[PDB]
Amino acid sequence: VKPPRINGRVPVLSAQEAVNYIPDEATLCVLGAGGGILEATTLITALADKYKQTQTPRNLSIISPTGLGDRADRGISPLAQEGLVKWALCGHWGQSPRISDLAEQNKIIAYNYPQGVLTQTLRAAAAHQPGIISDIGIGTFVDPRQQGGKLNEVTKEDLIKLVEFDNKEYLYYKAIAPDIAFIRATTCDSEGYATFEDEVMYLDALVIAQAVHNNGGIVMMQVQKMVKKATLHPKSVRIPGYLVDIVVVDPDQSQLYGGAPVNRFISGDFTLDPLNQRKLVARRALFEMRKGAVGNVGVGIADGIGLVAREEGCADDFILTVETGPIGGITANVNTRAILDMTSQFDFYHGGGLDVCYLSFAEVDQHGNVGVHKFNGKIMGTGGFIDISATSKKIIFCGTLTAGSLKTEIADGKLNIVQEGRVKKFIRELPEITFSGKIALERGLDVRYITERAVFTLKEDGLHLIEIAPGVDLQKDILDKMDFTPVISPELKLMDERLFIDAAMGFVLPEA
Amino acid sequence: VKPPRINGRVPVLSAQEAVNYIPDEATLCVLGAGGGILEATTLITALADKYKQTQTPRNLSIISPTGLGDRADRGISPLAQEGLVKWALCGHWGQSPRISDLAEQNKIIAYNYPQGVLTQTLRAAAAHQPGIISDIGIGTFVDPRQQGGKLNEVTKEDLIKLVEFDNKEYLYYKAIAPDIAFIRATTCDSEGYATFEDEVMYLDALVIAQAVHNNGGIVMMQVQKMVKKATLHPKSVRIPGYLVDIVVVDPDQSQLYGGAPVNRFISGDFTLDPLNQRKLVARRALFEMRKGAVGNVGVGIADGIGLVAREEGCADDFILTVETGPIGGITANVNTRAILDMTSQFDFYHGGGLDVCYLSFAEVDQHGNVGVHKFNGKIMGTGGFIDISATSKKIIFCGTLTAGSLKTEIADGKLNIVQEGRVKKFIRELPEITFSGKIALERGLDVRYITERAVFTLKEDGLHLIEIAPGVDLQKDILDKMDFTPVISPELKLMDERLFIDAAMGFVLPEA
Amino acid sequence: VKPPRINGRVPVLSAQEAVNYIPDEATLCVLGAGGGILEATTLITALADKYKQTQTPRNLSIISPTGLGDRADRGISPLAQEGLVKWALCGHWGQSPRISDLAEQNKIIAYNYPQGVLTQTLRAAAAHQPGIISDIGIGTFVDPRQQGGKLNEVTKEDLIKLVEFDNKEYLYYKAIAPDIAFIRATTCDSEGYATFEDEVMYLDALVIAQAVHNNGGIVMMQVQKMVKKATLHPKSVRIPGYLVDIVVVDPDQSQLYGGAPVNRFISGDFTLDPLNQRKLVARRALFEMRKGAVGNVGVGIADGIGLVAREEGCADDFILTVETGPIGGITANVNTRAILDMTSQFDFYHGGGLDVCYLSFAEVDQHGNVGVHKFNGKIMGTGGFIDISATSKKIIFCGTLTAGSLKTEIADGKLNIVQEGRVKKFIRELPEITFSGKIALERGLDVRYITERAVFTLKEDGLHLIEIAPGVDLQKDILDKMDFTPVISPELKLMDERLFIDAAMGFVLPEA
Amino acid sequence: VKPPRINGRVPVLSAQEAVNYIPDEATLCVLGAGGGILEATTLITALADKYKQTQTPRNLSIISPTGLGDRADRGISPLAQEGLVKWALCGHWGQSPRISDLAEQNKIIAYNYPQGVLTQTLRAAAAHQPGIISDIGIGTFVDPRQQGGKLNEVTKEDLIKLVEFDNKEYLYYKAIAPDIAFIRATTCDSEGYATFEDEVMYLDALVIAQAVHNNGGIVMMQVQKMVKKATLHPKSVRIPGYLVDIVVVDPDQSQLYGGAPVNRFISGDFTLDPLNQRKLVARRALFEMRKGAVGNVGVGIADGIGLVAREEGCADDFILTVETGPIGGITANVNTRAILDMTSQFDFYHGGGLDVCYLSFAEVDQHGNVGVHKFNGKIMGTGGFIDISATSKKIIFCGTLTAGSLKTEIADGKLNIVQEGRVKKFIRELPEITFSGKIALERGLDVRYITERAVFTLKEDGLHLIEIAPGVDLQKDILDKMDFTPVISPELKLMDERLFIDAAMGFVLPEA
Repeated sequence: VKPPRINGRVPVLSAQEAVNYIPDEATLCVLGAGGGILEATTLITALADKYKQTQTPRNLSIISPTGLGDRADRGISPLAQEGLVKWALCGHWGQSPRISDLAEQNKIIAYNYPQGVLTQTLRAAAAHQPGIISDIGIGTFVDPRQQGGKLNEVTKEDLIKLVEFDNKEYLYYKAIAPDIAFIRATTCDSEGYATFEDEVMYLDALVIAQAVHNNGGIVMMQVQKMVKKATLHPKSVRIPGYLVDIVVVDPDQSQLYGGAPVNRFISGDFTLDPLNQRKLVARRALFEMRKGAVGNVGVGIADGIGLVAREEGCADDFILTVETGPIGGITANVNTRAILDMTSQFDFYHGGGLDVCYLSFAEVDQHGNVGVHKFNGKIMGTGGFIDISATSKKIIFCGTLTAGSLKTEIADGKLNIVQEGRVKKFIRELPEITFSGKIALERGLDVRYITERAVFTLKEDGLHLIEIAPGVDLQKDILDKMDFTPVISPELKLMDERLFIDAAMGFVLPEA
Repeated sequence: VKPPRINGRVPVLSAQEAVNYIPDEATLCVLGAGGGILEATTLITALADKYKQTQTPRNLSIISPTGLGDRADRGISPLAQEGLVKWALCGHWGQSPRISDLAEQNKIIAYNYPQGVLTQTLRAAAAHQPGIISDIGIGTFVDPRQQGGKLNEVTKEDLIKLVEFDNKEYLYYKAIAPDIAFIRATTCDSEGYATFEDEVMYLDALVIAQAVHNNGGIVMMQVQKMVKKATLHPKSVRIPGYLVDIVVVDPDQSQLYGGAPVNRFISGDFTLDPLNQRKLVARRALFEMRKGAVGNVGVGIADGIGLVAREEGCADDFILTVETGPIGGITANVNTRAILDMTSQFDFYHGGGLDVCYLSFAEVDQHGNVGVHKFNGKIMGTGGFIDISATSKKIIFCGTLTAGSLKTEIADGKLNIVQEGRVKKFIRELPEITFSGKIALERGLDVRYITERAVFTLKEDGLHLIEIAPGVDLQKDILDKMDFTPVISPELKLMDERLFIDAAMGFVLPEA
Repeated sequence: VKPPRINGRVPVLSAQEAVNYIPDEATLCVLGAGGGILEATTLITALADKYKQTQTPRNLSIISPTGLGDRADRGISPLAQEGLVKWALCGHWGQSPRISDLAEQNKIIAYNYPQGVLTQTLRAAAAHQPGIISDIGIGTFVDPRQQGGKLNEVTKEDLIKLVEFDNKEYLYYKAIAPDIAFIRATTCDSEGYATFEDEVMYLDALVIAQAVHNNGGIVMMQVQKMVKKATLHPKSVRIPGYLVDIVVVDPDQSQLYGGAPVNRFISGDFTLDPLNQRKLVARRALFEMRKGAVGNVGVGIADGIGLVAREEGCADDFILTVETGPIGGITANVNTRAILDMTSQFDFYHGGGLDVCYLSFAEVDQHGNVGVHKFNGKIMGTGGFIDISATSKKIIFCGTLTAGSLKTEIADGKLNIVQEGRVKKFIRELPEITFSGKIALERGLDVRYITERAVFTLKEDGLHLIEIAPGVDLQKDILDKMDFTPVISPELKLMDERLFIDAAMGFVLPEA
Repeated sequence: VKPPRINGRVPVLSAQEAVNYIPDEATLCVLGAGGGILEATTLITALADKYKQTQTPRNLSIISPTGLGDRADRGISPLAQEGLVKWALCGHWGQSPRISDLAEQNKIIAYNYPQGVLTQTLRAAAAHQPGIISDIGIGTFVDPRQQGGKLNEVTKEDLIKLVEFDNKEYLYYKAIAPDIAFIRATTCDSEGYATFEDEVMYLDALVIAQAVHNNGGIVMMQVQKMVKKATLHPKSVRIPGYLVDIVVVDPDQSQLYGGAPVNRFISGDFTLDPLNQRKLVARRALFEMRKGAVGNVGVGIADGIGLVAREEGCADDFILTVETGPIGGITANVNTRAILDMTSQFDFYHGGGLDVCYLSFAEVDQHGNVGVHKFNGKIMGTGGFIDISATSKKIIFCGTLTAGSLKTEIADGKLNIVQEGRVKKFIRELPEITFSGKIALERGLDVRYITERAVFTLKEDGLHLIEIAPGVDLQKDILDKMDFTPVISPELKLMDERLFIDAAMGFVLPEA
C-alpha cells in the first residue's frame, strides 16, 4: 500500500515518513556505489534509525547491485543491526563490511552474483523473465558445481543452476524482484520525472525502479530539489515519474560523501584545464596497453595506470572505461567522454568488449586461478571482477608477490626488499575460485600476472615466470616465496630498466 | 575486414564506399522505425544501388527490430531485389511490403519475433547470452506448438523452443548477433562519440552497435555532422566512439521522410504552445482510461484517443507511452515528457507496466483470439502487438465490426450503417493467432472489444455483448455479421448517448 | 604595470597579490548590488586588509554604480578606513553606511549621480565620450541650480552642467573613467572569457571592464572556477577575455551573502513550482496597475505589491521589472522572464518605458516634491529613484503618513492608529529635492501619494486629498500631521472597504 | 495604430498585414547586416510589394544602422521605389545600391553617420537623450566644417554640430528615434520574449526595439517559430516581450541569404574540427600584428589575414574582432569566442580598444587622408571605417597602388606587373575625407599604407615610402603612378622576400 498521488503529484515525504511504508520481510534494493555515489543516504539513515528505536521492520531481504559505503560504517553498514536483515544478495560485499561481518558469522543468508549479472537479473525481473542464461561465472565459486555464489554455511537455497544450450554450458541465474527501492536523482518534477544532471553517473536506477514497480512495490527516490511539472528537457529525463511512489527532498544532497558543494566538472558540464612499488606495477601494466584499445583499470595497485599514461604522453591514445558507467576522463573523474547506464556497460564487458583489463589479486594458485572474493578470513565479494575477467581479450592481474606489511624501495634502478611480506599470495590451491585459469585458457584469453619483483604468463602447464626485477634473487625472493613451482621461461629476462628509474620512461605505445 | 583508424579518428566514408565492406552472406541489422525515424537512408540506398549495378553482395540476412518505411517502396523495400536477401527476422513486416512480398512468395526465410523480444535478444547477443526466456508469446503463432514465429513454408529451422522453469511454461528465443549495423545519430565527434539531440528518439541504437561490435562485425553510422574530439556533453553521448567503425556524413539528413528542415520541437528543445466511426471508437476507448493510468499510443483506429482526451480536457490526467521509447506529448509527437531507449520500454511493457493498452484488430475468433500479423493473404507482422497484449492489465481491442470499405454516418445521436463492410472480422476460428484469449484469461486480464456498433468483453464462456450502438439492429447488424454467437449480456445497454453527439461529451475521467 | 599574459593565459593571482597592483590615488570601480549580488568580496576584503596592515594604498577614489552591502559593515564599508578613500561617486549611499558616514562628516568628497545616469557615464567613458546629456535629474538636488549632486560641504568641483538642446533644458554629466575594476563572474576560461550562469544577474560588468580597459587600467575579476580555453558557449560569454587583466579564483564564491550553496532556481535554470499597514499600502498601490502595464519592483513599502497580485490572482497580467536588470519572476527572484544588463534597463526607464512606477518616500513638501536621498541627518542617496520618477507615466509614491515607529492595527474593517509616528513626513519645504513636483506636472505625469490613512494626487494648485481611511479623523490624524494644507477633494471618499478586510479582495485588474 | 494584445499575447500577423500599420512619413528602422544577417526579409518584401501595388505608404524616412543586402537588388534596395523613401540615414550605403543611386541623383535626403555613432545615437534615443558627444569623425566629411555627414546637394538640415567640453573639440550627433522597426530573432514566446540561439549575431536589435518603443512607435519582429509562454531560458532572452508589438512568423527563415538550412556551427552550439596580390597584401599586413593584440580585419583585400595566420601557425596568439559583434572564430564565422551586441563593440572601438586595425582604401591623398565613402562617382558610405580608423593604435590601410583591371603575378620571389591599373589611387587631394592624416598624427597614431608594390608610413611631412616590391621600378611603377611625391626613406628597403614566395614564410609573430 503506497500513499496516493493527490492531483497527479508524486507524494513528497520526510525520509522518516517514507521508511514507515516498509513492511516486515520486504526485499529492499539499494541504488549506489562506493563513497556515496548516487546513494539515497537519508533513506538508509531513516531506516537504520527506525530499527534502532522500534526494532521494526524485521527480517528484510537486501539486494545491493554494487558495494555502497566507505569500507567502514557508512553505506548499508547501518542496516547490519541484528534482526533487521535476514538475507542479502550483493555484487560487492566488502564496501559495507558490517553486513559482510554478518555473513562471515553465519548470521544472515548471503549470496554474491557477479555485479554485472546481478544488475542484468534485475532488468530481467522488470520484464518478468524468470532468470538469465550466461556463461559468466562458469568454473568459479558462483558455478553451482562449486559454491553456487553462496558465501557461508547457512546459505542453502540454490539460485544458480547449470543448463545446456547449443551443446554448451551456461549458468542460469534466478531473477529476483525487489519490493522496495531506495533510488536517487538530482532533480525531479512534481510528477516524479527525474534528471541526473549533477549525479556522478546513472548506475542502474531506471532498471531498479522498473523491477520494483512491476513487482507491485514502492519506489522511493531522494532528490536534491523539485521543479514545476513538465519543465525538464525530455531527453535529460532518465526515470519517468509514474515509476516513483515517494519522493524525499534533501536540499543538502551531496554528489559524494564529505558534504562538498556541487562540483560542475564532476557533473559533466565543464572542461577542466612518485616511484614506489605501486607506480612500478602500474608502469609494467601500461606495457600491456595498445593504441586504440578499450580497457578497464580496477581499484587497487593498478589504478595509477591512467596517471602513468599521462606522464608518458599516451593517455589520449586509448580509452579506459569504468564498470559503473563512465567512459574516459581524468582524476570522481572529470572530462569524461560518455556515461552509460551500468547494465549496458556490463553487457559490453560480457561480450568481450574489453581488449585489456587490469585487476588486483589477493591470491593466485598453481593453476592460474585468482581469488579476491574471500581472503584473510574475510568476505570481500566480486564487484565486477568476474564480469571483467571472464571474457576480456587480455587479463592483466596486478599485485605484490607477498602481503602483510611488505616494504620495498626502488633506488639505483633496482628493487630493494627492505621488509619481506608476512603472507604468501602465491599458494598451492585456492580455497575458493574467483577466476578460473582453465576456463580462461579454454576461451583463448591472454593472462598475465604482474608483480613488483616478477611477471608471469598463464600457459597450459601453469604459470611461466617471464620477467624478474633487478635487485632480486630468483631462488630466495621468488621461488622461496611461492607455495608452488612455476615454469621458468627459457627466455627469462630482467624487467625493463626504465621501470625502476625515477624519470619518464619514453614509453611508446605499440599499435597491433 | 574494417578500414583502419588513422590518427585515432573513426574512418569517414561515402555511403557507396562504406557498403563495399559488406561481404556475401553477412547479417545486417537496420536501425529505424516508420516514416524515416532514425533511418540511415544513405546506407540502405547505397547497398540497394550496388546490388542493382553489380548483383553483389549476395544472400544477406536481415534483422530489423521494427518496421522501417512508408508501407510502400521506402524503408528496406529497396533491399527486396532477388538474390540480395536470403533470410530475414523482423519485429514488423508490413512497413516494407516488398520484403514481406518475398516472404509471402516463399522466396526468403522469414521469422517474426515480437518486436520487444527481438530487441531484447540483440541486447542478449551483445552480452554473448545464447537466448532469452520469456512468457511473451505463449499461446500465439510465435509459440513452437503453433508456428514458432515462422511466416512461410520454406522457413524450417526452429529458433524458438519451449522450456520450463519453476513449473511454468516459457519460450526460449535464440539470440542472433548481426555482422553489420546500419545505425544513425545526429552528431558525432572525430572518434565516433555520438549524440541524438535532433533525432525523433533513440530506439535501440546502442544495443545494435554493441551486438555487432561484440560479434566482430562492422558498425556503420550515418550522422548529419561531425565535431571536434571531446567537445560534446558526456551525458548527451549515447554511443561511445569505439563501437563505431565507419561514419557516413549526410549534411542533408532529415528527421523524417519528406525533406523538411530540422524541427526543434521534435528534437525536444522547445515547448509548443469530425465525428466519424474512428472518433466514435476512440471516444468509447477513452472510457477505459482513468486518472494516473499508464497506457500506450495505439497504431490505427486507436490513435485518436489522445486528441479526444485533449478535446474533453483530461489529457494531462493520464500518460500515454510510445512502444519505441517516447513518453507523453501531443500531435513524431512534440512536448514529450521523457524518451527511453526502445528495449527498456519493452522491459517495462513485459512486466505488466501498462494499466491500459489499446490495440487494433483484423480478426477476432469465438475464443477471443485476435489476429493482426497475417490477414487478407498478406504478411503484416506484429510490431509490439504481442509485447503489449501479453500482460497489460486491461487489453482494449479497437476496430470496426466489419471490414472492406465500411461507411457509416453518425446522425441524430445514432449510428447509421450506410454501406455495410464487405468482410466479416468476427470469424469462427483464427487460422493464425496473434493474441490468445485463453492465455489472457489465465493471466487475469480484462479484455474489451470496442467496435463502432457494439462493445464486447471476454469471459470464460466467450465474448459477452455488453453494449449496442443506438440506430443498430442486434440481429441484422451484429449477430448476422459474426460467424459465432456471443453471449448477450442480461445487462445489455445502449452505448453512451454522448458518444454519438457532435459536441464535447463533458466526459469525466474516473478517479485513480 | 599589469602582470604579463604568459602564453596568452590571463594571470591568476590571490586577492592579496591582486590588490598589490593598486597604486595611490587610483580610481577604483566596484561591481555589485545589495546583499552580495555580483560582489568580488575577496578583492574588497584583501584591499581593506592591506590598508589595515600597511596604510597603503592611499587616497583612492571610489565609483560604485549602485549600493553594495548589508546596510552595515559589509559591501564597501570595509574601505571606510580614514586615509584609504578620499573621493566617492556612488549611485546609492546607504547600503554601505560606513562610507556615507565619512561623507556626512566631510571626511571625503562625495557625489551622487542618479544610478542609471552613472552607469551610462561609465559606458560613455569606455567610448572616450566626455560626458552624457540627459534631462534626468532636472529640478532635483543633482541639478547644478540646486546641489549639483554634491552631498556635503567639502564637495566643491562641478561635475554636472546645465545645457540646452532643441530649446530644452538638459544636464551634462561628466564621464569619469576608473583605473581599477573589481568585477566578477561565475566561470572564465584560461584566457579570461567569462560566463555568468550562476550569478543573480549581470549588472554593468561589461561596461565597467571596457571603461577601465580603455583608460589603460587594470581589470580584476573574481570567479568561482576556471575552465579550459574556448570550451564555453560563445553566446553565454558576457566579457571577452582580453578585457580581463587578473583573475582571482574563489571556489567558495556564493551567489549572495550568507554562504548558501548555489541555488539553480536563482541561476535561472529551473522553474520553481498578514494584514498590516505595509500590506495595506501595497494593496492600494496595486489599484494603480492595469493589464499589460510595465512596472518596477519597488524597494521598501512597495515591495509587497507582487505578493498581493499573486494573492489576488492577477500577477501574470502585468510585468514588474527590476532596476538592476531582471524582468518578472517571483520571491533574488526566481522564474524570471529575462535578465538585461543594468545600463540597458535604465535606457528603457529614461525614455519613459514604465507605465507605472512604485517608489517610497521619506518626506513630501507642499509642492509635491519628494525627498529620499537625505533625511534624519543621514545620507541614503538615490539608487534608481531619480531614473524612475523622472519620466514614468504614473508615479506612485508609497509610505506611511508619519515616521518614527508608527504602529497601527487593522481591525473590524478600519485603521486604528495605536502608536503615532514621532516624525512628520509631510513638511512645508524640502531642504533637498529628490523628485520635483513641478517638473512632473510639466512632463504631464500622473502623481499619487499613497499612505495607510490617506491618498493624495498632485495637481497644479498642490496636493489633493482624494481618499481617507475608515477609522481615521481627518483633522487630528491627517491635517494636524501635515505642515501644509492640502486641497480637500469635493469628491473625497473613504478608501476601498476591502483594503482593510483580512481576506482576498476579489480585486479585478483594470483593462489594458 | 497598434493591434491590441488579446489576453497578453503579442499580435501575430502575416508580413502583409503587418506593414499595413506603417503610415505616411513614418521613420522606419531596419535591423540587419550584409548577406541577410538578422534581416527581417518578409517585412521588407511586404512593404516593397505594398508600394509597388498601391503607391502607399509615402515619403518614409529610413534609418539603417548598417548596410543590408548583397550589393545589388536585395537588402533595402526593394525600398528604392520613387516616392516611398524621401530621407535616409545609414551607416553604410553600398550594400543596398538602389537606395544610394537615389542619393547620388539627389532624389532623397541622405546622411551618413559613422556606423558605431549611429547605433549609439539610437541607444541615446531609447533614453530620450537628444544626441551624443563624440570626437569620432572630427576632421572628416561628417565634421560640419566639411560635409556634416550630408551625401548630396538636396541634403540641407544640420544634424551634426561642433561643440566644446574641457577645452576640447567634439562632434554632437543628433539622436533621431524611429517610429517603426523591422527586427528579428530566432524564437519568441507567446508574449514576445525573444532568443537568438540560431542567429549569426545580435547586432543592435534590443537598442532598436527600445528606441522605437519609447518613441510610441511599432516594433515588428520576424521569428522562425513561437513557443509557450515563459519556457525560454531567461538568461538567453535578449528582447523583453513588451517591446514587441507585432510578430511575423517565417518558418522558412534562413540564417543568411541563399536558403541554406540552419547551421549549428554558425549558431555557436558546436566546435568545428594561392599566392596572388591579395594574399601578398594580407601577408604584409600580418607583419603589423603581435602576440596578445586585439585586431579588426576589415572588408576587402585585408580579409585574408586570418587564413594567412592559420597558415603560419600563429592564429591563436592574437584575437580578431568583428565590428558587428562576433569575437574570434574561423572561416559567417564558426568557433567564435564570444558575441557582443554591436553598440557595445563600437564603445570598445571608440575608446582605442583595437591595437591594430586593417582597412581598405579607394583613394589616398598627399596628406595621408583616405577616402572610401565616395569614389568613382558612387556613394559607398563608411560602414564602421571611421569608428575604427579614428582612435585605434595602429591603422593599416591595405590596397593596390592602382585600380581598374590591374593584373599582377608573383613568382621567382618577385612581383610582375602584367597589366597596370587604369586608375591612380594616390591623388593630390581627396574631394571628400573619410580618414584624416592630420587628426591621426595629432592623436599620435601609427599609420601604414600597404600595397602590392610599395609600403608607406604617414609622418608630419607626408607619406614616406619605406618599402618597395622586388621586380618593380621606383620611377615607372610608383612615382609615375602617384599624383604627389612621397618622401623617399633613406632606409628604403625591398619588401620581405618571403612575402613573394609560394611557401610558408616561417613567420614569427613578435612578442606582446
